[PDB]
Amino acid sequence: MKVEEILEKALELVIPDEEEVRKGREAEEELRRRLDELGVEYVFVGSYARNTWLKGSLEIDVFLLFPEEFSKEELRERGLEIGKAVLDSYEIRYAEHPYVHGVVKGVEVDVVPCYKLKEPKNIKSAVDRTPFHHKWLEGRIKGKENEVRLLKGFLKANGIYGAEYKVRGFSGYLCELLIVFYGSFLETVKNARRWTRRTVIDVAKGEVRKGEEFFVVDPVDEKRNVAANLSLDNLARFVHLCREFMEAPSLGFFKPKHPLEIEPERLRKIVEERGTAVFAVKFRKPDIVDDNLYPQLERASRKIFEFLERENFMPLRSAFKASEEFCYLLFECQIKEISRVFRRMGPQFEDERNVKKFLSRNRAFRPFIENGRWWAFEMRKFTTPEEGVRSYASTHWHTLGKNVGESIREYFEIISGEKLFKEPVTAELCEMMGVKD
RNA sequence: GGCCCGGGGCGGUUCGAUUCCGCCCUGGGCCAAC
Repeated sequence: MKVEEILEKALELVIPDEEEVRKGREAEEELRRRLDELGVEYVFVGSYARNTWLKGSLEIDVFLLFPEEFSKEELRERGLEIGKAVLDSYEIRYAEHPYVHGVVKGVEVDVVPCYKLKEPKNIKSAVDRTPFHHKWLEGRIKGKENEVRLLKGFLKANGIYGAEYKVRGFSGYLCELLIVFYGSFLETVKNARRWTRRTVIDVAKGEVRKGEEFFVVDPVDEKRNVAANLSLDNLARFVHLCREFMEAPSLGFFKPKHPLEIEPERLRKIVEERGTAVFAVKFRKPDIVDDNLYPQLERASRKIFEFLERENFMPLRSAFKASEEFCYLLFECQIKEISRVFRRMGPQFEDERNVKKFLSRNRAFRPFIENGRWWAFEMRKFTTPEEGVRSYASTHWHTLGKNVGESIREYFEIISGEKLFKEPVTAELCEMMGVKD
């Protein structure tokens, strides 16, 4: 029941079984013939090429090497022609530039056009850097592929594995550079417990130093940070997770946690006990990709959250959730209702000019002096958090992200009470309020 | 699309705004996309 014991059992959840490996070998085999029959210059990259793909995530990456001189237009057109001819079923995908996705003998395949270059300089898109990334990795990761899978499964089970915006976690590539550096999953974990928000891991120089931010320098390009999109809080959760695993190893660290759904009745009671204002802003999800949507959701929550704090509603935390249908921005505040009156600081008494202007304003209550300066009693246009956001969101829609903002400008409502407990947000709310059990 | 740094114009709020809330032009850096 010590680390060694647990990892043996974990490998079973991360390493693909013969029937999954075989399924892939057969797709690769068949895909190679289709490509060779056309005399196409390609290279298999990704975790499939390096047998480091996590169980249940089999997907073959085929990058087509195109002459340096070609125009981006050719790469896409000839690439679209090739993927079309070699796949059982195809579908155009769009990244920095479009490529093709499809299936071959039952397995997911990406046919990506890229430039064939020597020396990282002259990379025109991220996809061009990939070949170099693969080259640097194949000779060094060999032999440690299951250590990579253990790390992938760990991060996945704990909701931090992708590097895309919906996760802001540790990309696959980052995982492999980590194993090449520490040597194994256990060593990465042990040392990770010592990581700070200032850590810098330079793989090429086999060094660790103090920087201005968490920075894992790319072996193929010193100016690039592989963990660039690893959020500060996700970094923190990881570090904390390593301390815990080492303090009490468990196979649970590799098993996805159950949704743990709660009955809305119990949620209602908890919000009651808390005495806070819990509400959400609902609008229609713009028809855009997660990579453009989630950052907008993050911006939206933040701007409204900031409106809540300078307006004295004492917000505790915010959250958000997207469905096929709608989007929700969640909030919990300490103040359900504030007075209409509030004090406004005015000029110091010896300032005859401004004092005169400050008193020239007609107010309902008459200003006073306190500690050498004038203060005025003012009245608010709103006295509840919900009342405030309905105002803010109605006039500041344009600052809530291009798309999300435009969607809220055309429609939005603030839900609270029993009506909120009935939305597909009970999970986000429990995580927001720490609801344990 | 989001984040960072910088320019040129405005609106609102305020006794007082480069300084708070925002809107248009605009230069460069970076991130996700395998």
